[PDB]
Amino acid sequence: YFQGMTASIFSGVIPALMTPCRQDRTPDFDALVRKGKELIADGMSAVVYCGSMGDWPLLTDEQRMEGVERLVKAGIPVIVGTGAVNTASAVAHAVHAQKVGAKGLMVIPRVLSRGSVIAAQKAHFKAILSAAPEIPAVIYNSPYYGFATRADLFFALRAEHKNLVGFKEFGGPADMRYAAENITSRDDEVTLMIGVDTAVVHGFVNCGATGAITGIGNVLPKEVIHLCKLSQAAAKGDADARARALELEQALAVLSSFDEGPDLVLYFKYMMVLKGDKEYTLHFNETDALTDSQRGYVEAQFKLFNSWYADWSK
Amino acid sequence: YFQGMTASIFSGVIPALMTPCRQDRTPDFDALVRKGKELIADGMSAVVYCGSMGDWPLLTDEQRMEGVERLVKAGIPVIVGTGAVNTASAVAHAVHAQKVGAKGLMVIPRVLSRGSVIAAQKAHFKAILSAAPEIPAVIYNSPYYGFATRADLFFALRAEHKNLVGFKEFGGPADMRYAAENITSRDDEVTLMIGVDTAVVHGFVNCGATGAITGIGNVLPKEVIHLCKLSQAAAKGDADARARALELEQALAVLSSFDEGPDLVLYFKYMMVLKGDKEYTLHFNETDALTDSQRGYVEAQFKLFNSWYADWSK
Amino acid sequence: YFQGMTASIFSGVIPALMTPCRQDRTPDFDALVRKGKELIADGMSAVVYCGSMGDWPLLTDEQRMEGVERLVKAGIPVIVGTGAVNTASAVAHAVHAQKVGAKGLMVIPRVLSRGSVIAAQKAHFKAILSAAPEIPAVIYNSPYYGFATRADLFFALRAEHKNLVGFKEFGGPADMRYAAENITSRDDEVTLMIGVDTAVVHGFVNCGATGAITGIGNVLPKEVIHLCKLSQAAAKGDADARARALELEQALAVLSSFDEGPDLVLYFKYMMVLKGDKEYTLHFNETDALTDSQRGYVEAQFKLFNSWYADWSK
Amino acid sequence: YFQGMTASIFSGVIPALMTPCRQDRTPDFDALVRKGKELIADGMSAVVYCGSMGDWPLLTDEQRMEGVERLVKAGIPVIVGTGAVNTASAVAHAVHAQKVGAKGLMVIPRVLSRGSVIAAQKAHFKAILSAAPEIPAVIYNSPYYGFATRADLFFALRAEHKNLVGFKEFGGPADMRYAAENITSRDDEVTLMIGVDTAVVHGFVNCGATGAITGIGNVLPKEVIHLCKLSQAAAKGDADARARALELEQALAVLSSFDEGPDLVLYFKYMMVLKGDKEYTLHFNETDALTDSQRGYVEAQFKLFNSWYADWSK
Amino acid sequence: YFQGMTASIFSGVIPALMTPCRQDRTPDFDALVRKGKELIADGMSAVVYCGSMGDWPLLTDEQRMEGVERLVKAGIPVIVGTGAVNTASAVAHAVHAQKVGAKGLMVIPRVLSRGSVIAAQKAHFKAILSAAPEIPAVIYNSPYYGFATRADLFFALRAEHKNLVGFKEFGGPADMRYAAENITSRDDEVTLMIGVDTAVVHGFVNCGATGAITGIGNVLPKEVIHLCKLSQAAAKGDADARARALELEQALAVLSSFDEGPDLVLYFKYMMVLKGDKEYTLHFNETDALTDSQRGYVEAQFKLFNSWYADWSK
Amino acid sequence: YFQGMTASIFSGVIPALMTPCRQDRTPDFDALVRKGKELIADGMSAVVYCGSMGDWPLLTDEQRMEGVERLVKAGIPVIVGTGAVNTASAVAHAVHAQKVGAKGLMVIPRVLSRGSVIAAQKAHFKAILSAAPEIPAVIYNSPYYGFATRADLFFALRAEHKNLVGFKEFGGPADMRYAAENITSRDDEVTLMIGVDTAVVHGFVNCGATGAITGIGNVLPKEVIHLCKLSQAAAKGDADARARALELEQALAVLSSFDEGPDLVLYFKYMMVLKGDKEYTLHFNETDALTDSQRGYVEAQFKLFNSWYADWSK
Ligand SMILES: [Mg+2]
Ligand SMILES: [Mg+2]
Ligand SMILES: [Mg+2]
Ligand SMILES: [Mg+2]
Ligand SMILES: [Mg+2]
Ligand SMILES: [Mg+2]
Ligand SMILES: [Mg+2]
Ligand SMILES: [Mg+2]
Ligand SMILES: [Mg+2]
Ligand SMILES: [Mg+2]
Ligand SMILES: [Mg+2]
Ligand SMILES: [Mg+2]
Repeated sequence: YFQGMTASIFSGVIPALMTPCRQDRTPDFDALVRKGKELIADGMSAVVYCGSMGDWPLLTDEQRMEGVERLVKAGIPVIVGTGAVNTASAVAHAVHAQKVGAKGLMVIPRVLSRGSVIAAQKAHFKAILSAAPEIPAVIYNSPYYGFATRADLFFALRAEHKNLVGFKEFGGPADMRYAAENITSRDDEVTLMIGVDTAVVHGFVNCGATGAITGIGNVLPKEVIHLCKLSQAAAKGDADARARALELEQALAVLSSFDEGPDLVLYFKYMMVLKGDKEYTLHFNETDALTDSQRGYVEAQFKLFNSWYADWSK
Repeated sequence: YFQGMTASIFSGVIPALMTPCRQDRTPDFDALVRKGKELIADGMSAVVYCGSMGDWPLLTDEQRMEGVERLVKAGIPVIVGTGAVNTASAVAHAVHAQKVGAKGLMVIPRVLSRGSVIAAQKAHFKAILSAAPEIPAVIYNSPYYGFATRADLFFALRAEHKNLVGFKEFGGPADMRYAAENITSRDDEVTLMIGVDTAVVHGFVNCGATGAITGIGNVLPKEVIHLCKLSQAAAKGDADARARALELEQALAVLSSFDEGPDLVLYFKYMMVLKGDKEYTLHFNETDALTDSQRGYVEAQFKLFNSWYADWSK
Repeated sequence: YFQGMTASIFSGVIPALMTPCRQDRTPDFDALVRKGKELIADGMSAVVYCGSMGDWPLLTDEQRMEGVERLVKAGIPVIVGTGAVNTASAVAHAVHAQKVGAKGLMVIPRVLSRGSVIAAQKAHFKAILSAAPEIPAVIYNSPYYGFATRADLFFALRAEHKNLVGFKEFGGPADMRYAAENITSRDDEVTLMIGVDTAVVHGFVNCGATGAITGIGNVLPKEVIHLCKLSQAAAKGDADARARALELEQALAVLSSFDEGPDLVLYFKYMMVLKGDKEYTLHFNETDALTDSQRGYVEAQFKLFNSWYADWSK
Repeated sequence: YFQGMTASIFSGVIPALMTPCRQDRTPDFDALVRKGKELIADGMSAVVYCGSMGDWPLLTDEQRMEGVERLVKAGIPVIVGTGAVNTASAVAHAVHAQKVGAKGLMVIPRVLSRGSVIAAQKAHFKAILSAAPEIPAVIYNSPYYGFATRADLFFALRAEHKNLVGFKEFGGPADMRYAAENITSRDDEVTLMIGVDTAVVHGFVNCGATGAITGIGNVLPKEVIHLCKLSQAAAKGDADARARALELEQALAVLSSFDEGPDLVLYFKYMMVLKGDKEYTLHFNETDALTDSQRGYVEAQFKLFNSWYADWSK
Repeated sequence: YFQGMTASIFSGVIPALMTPCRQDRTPDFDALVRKGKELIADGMSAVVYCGSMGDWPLLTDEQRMEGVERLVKAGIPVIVGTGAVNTASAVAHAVHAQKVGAKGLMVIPRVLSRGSVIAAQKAHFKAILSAAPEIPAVIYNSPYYGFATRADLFFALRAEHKNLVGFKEFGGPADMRYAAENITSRDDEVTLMIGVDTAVVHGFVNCGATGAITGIGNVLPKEVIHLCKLSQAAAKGDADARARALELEQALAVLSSFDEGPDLVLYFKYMMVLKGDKEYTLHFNETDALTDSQRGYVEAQFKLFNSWYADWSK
Repeated sequence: YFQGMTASIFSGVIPALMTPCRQDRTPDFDALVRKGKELIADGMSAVVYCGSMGDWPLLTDEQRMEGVERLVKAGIPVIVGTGAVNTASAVAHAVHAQKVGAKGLMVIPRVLSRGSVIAAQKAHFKAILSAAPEIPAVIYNSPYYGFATRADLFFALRAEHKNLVGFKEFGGPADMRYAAENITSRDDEVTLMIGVDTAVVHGFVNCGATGAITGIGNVLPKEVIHLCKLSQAAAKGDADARARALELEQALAVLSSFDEGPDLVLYFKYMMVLKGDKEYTLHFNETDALTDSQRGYVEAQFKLFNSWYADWSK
């Protein structure tokens, strides 16, 4: 067992953090650290930085690494996102993760060049995995990449890279089932992570997931934790917990579905604003903004969810 | 605000009326008016005539306008359907609607000629909208037409046509979400209408709809109203109402699904017959009829729904 | 044999005529008759009126019948299009065709109401076929209608309706193959008609077609006739004719492809204008018009085709 | 009525039996008979042998017929599966079924040669049906076969073959709806059978099914029977039964979904093993086996279902 | 090199033989041998027996092996088809092939049970390959099987089975390109075989194929050989040969396309009949027959091809 | 007219240059400039740098700008590619293009963040266009981006950005037709560019293209120029040129098709190597390499094309 005696960095409820943007459009790292600390205190187990929720394409590799360092310095368990323009850059994020003392590695597929090519993905994964060989790793899988990591690739990688311990799935319930049935269900150290906000109950109950990366949990941490706890109890055969998890998931479905689309950072930042956190007002691109109707729509759905939850929870 | 002080013609529960057919296959307008009056008295807010439920392709433009006049004369709030073989005919339905004192306009896409062409749809909508500029209007959207009205078109039309106040969606939950997110959720006079019998809870709860056009509500008015009232309460955050709305919707799903297919008039007329309204026995085409198995199937599903509802409702 | 001793109305090259529109937007029937007479004189065998090329949805049933009468009175062999808003109207076009002395009937599927329902299409076809039992008939088949007439339906109809002698196919080469293999290749009176401008060589050579309805042949009658004659010779095993037919078809492909889309009347009218026939300038809907780029594009493709043909033909 | 006074062989809950495999990889018929007897005693109404659950492709026609005979000799009502490499072999299974005294016939489409050809399927069905004209028959319908039996074929067959009394559907809820609406809902002797483990509630409640063939019911007979009884009560309008049926179906969904895929025999045998029936350890092909992860996954889902059911059921 | 000094059994033009059927519907092996001898004498290099062209599903394993033996005894180089109901039966065809002295092995994917499962296909291929380890082998690839052999599988098999020397592709030009680019183009003993009648020019010219299995070449051996010789010359950069190959392929396309569909044996037998070989009149299933229209269609296309070729060839 | 008196930078044949990689994996700019100079001397009109052919994702923004400067300094007309990780970076490429004296701008859609969102693409295009307002610009359109620039967007941009003069299309013949019909065929300064190696004849002849960006033209400049010259002559109605262009295009089709897939840089570099230019041996990622079979396949297709062309060209 790679992590030995310590509880896995890939278990529990883990927010993918947004990167607060100043008026000058540079990242507010004090605010990032504060939010990170707050979310751990609410019951989250770790954070992910800097992933797509954190606006990685819009920040330099150096900005991201400064962020990671600040979060790690502050005592927050960090899983480092390695999304990058090229392999060399992904690799440098992983080197830095190990150097700085991050607790985990999120290994993202190659983009922009040969993205569909399985042999190129294998070499890219291997480059990243061997760059931080002491840091436990998950592979991120998603239909977005034009490519799917299957059992044969996963285990070929794991044969050479013992730090590969998990699989994070973004795609639908069917893709999750495939991963649970064929990759993550041996009696071993390999675990499945839920990787989209809309697949919580399916992941915990039907797929034996042990952890979940959350976008909406930045905004509704207590409520998302409550869902995961119901799901976990349901996964032990608790009938009442299963029924309650399904209702809470249904109520949370609209707001969670923003995670599935291209505007997830715009939608989740604006919800942070509605919760009163005005550091989430601006975007790194000056012209990126929800429209009037989009705003109206989130406002109504956020109001409806909080009203529902207040009623349902007692 | 276009309608000013009066409650919107596009709110509440609105049946699309069927046109009763005599033995000589001409329309029974006394029966249409009687049914209209009855449905308003059951709690419906307005009616639609003459739409696809009313067999518009099978009736002359003149027959339809006689119908509209009778309904309007009788005190029933009428939303006029403008479905037509060509723009000139659609336009004449709209002129007549304004002349006669109808309360609303359902603006249907061009058919048969250039149906997929967005520029032609724009000109057609504009022709209809400006034909009845004093009558509040909704655009009907449906995958049937080979074409989708998007936010950019809707608002370009609205810039020139202030009577355009609503959007009615027939397509799936995804198409409804798009309309709610991008068209109907500004803090303005623009509202979303549910436009298929199977999308009630999603429309009210998830999409902020304010009204619903109903086919099955001709047959089960009290029960469909009950669903809409549960949904409306659910949309305010009532947990118990949400759970009850989902069960009633599930129970009503088979019968409502007849609205989605090509035989909706055959299925809904025959249900009217089973409820005891024998003016709904015949069709305008002599050869149009449910088959023996189709009849058996509606009979069993109608029996099952009424039995279920009697049990569930107390 | 239904037509007995006379050559089939469904053989040869047959234009679907456009309906010239006056400044007052009413049909110019003198111009329609003149064009009809001209096209027969160029080598066409018959005409179709009033089909989708003739703007049927935009004209009243009465306007169409006046047109048909004028063409028939003038000595032009006419195949009557029965496209209509309903069965009763289709039926009245067929009654009128027989009354007036038209030579053939194009039987169009039911639209707008139950269009996908095979049983309803059967009853509609039967209604039309028995309305003009003395007039030889073809069924029009197209993916547009949401429905396909298959061998079993065709032959069930033919068992009761001996005037059904042909099958006209608009869909792709695959749909044509199905019709040739399973419907039209018995040693009988049943023939296949080419029903889209882009399928000439395939229809004659690969599918044993005996006639072709043409849109672009209104504009380029000599050149389309030349293609059909090459194809006919190719269908007898002439190697040189086959090679020449393929080159002419390739050269004609862009211009012919306008037949496949929603703007065919706009594109073919404008080509008539470019050929110098200014009676084809206007459309029945005032707002229907090719855009500036569309015009530029037809102008360039028309120039290129005529230049090519002048060079290629000697 | 073909079966006259006796209750239909196609009603109730009917397992498709697996064929236990010895160490020498020959079938254990004592074990098959014992399991059959046990399942009837648990409340099952009949069995199916030898279908795809019974590994038909892996056993000789003679092995299958020995099995059928043993089950019939033991007093178990048997529906004989006629899946075969060719029509002649299918026919010999049907001759043998009638000879031996089997109570029903499952008529499987032609495979391997002309599988998509409706005319060939008709002749094949007719061959099988007339081979055992005294034995009540159902046609098996499935997207697997590249082909669908529609109402017109079903009833053309039934006109000549009065022993055809039922329709078994494997495909989705939509395919079941089509069969219920158009084939099985006349007031006649014709019934619908549920033919995939995942469509129980839909089949009984929404489609008027009267019987269900089950794979998972070999393993969880009491629990599957409990679902069918809830569904049957729900189909009479019992609101409480409907709600309970939906929860039990949801809980059973993962395990039932193994029926939908290519590994159903591997998954259901291994569950039999986990229930303690070690005669289900081996497969006819030596190399056919669940992987380590697949095993882990069934183990966890089986544990979770039993835990859930123990809690939910009181 | 596995075949050492001898020319590969997988090069040249190779008919998949049909099995002539007597009046008693048993195979006519004298006629099979005679046809085989004739085709070798016309320039074919080998034959395939018993594949789908030979009606394998309709014949017992023993009938097939008798056929193979007769062909081998007569001096004809035979590639044995291993299509079968199960692995054990496929394996026995391969054992028999080696025993009897067949020159090659066509390795067909598992059907009917686990057909889509790559791991099961691997084990099946391995079973067959090791059953006849002295006989050179190709793997048959086709979209029919619900499964594709990719480079990784091919080469994993080849590492353990040195008799695997070729790849036969039935699917489209794209699937052929994949095989040429990734499997068959190393400077090694591994060759690509064309495996559908419609892909000859693409296979030889664009994909570096070295041999072709032919259905229509049973009927038109000289003409198919002529195409392959043009293609082979084209593949060496001969411009004139390339242009001629494309014309002959186009002329042969309709007749060759019968190979792509479910009726290939019906279509190719009937062509054998039209060529005057009346041993090809009947089918193993009494009810399998081309319809009247299908017959008419082949008759016309066969006439047209022979007429064309007589003209084109001088 | 934006470019005034000078010939458009977007006409003629324009290679997208590859970036030669040293043993230390840094770019060889001397070699890039030399190749650029050579290609202009062979008849190319301009070059594109740094696009996807130039490995843009693998090079820093600074490396790219050094390249652009070197090419511009050397007298080569350069169209600058603006593909980038974010808008700010795209913008800096455009600022630099104008500063340095590049002759044109290739405007690439936003990637990685909001790629499918049309409103975000509009703002991105506007940012780039206004960054280099003096430099003539084309928008690159491709299905890759999850998004299509349509006529309405193009012309809305052009209303504010007079330097937008062209449209470059990568997608299929259908997407090219749409652009020719609706965007580029007004009598204005707006031109269509061919943007994939496989669409040359269609672009020039059928779509009125005036220029072509080429990948394979780096390798076969004379032969690609010869195709474009035939196509240009064909576009003036030259019959002989049209026939010759089609044969040369067919011969070049395999090699050109490498442009359509993910390995285009690997395939085109290796062809440069086969032509004897060994500066194209290595890749920026050490592990990126054609496989043995891929190499074999390009070697055979390159040999076949040169042999064919030597024969065909006299
Ligand atoms: Mg990456
Ligand atoms: Mg595990
Ligand atoms: Mg309309
Ligand atoms: Mg609004
Ligand atoms: Mg019609
Ligand atoms: Mg015929
Ligand atoms: Mg069978
Ligand atoms: Mg029945
Ligand atoms: Mg096999
Ligand atoms: Mg090789
Ligand atoms: Mg970009
Ligand atoms: Mg222009």
